[PDB]
Amino acid sequence: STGSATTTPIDSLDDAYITPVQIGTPAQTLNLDFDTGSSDLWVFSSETTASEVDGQTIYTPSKSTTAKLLSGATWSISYGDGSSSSGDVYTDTVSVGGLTVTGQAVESAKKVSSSFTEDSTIDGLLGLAFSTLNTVSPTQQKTFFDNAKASLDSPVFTADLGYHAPGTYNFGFIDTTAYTGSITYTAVSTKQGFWEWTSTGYAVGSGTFKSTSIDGIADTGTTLLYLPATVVSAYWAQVSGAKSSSSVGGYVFPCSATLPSFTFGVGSARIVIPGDYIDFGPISTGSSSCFGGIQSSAGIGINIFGDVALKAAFVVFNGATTPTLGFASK
Repeated sequence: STGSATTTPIDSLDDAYITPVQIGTPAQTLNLDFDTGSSDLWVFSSETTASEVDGQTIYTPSKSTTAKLLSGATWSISYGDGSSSSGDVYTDTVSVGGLTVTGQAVESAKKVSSSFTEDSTIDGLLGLAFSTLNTVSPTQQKTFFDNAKASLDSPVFTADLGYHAPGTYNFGFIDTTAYTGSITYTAVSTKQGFWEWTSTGYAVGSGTFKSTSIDGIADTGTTLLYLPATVVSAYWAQVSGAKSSSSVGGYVFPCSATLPSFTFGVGSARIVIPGDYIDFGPISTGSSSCFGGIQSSAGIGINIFGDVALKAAFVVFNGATTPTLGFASK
């Protein structure tokens, strides 16, 4: 089997992407944030505290003939941005882009933090990291991808995120028309539960490539590119007027400046992030100070190849017995 679903930016900055997912019988369609940096499929629901729901579409398990309480099971998650959610669990039929999993754990939110309430466009998350990070207790649950794997034509999914435009998540096949050149594959460590890999270096604009190992995660659920402070400083030093602002919480630059591209290494291959992808617009409405799309990872504890980086590539998440990551230009 295979599946193919379009993913769409939630706003004009590409802050996140939503993908429609069918849950239950008859189908209830929710728009979920596909997140290769976590491993829980959770949704706003009829059980979510009413005051914490503001415009989201909710899953109502009582209206699904295929929903079953996963008795005794609870979940609770916190994300890198300080947001969180928790609740109980149902199993139900879940389909993404034509690909159906029966018995998928659907984690129903009883509580969500303010960031989720305030984002009316995101009805929940669909985790695509390794199932070892799943938070369901007492019995850890498998991700949608892990459940689908044995039925898929090939044990892979791909992320083809758009710049200020829709893109695609495919399951079970590699669309050879969706990228240019070849796909370069690189080793993954699953020791932390992430799609963790090592970039071979970077270049700023037309500058010489610096060969240096950068360990990080491929995370579709993070907006920006977070790299070591040395790398990030070298980038912003090439932007007139750029500075790190502790009041704003990162590097800002005058909206009159031209942004250089940023290249990262995948083995001997190179992915070029165009300068425009690094512009996240005014820090506040009407400001001439713009927020940068490359920021320091210092104090996160991990480097994160988020959407800024991934949307510059066609990315293969290979869940074979020995997992790997593939990157192609497009």
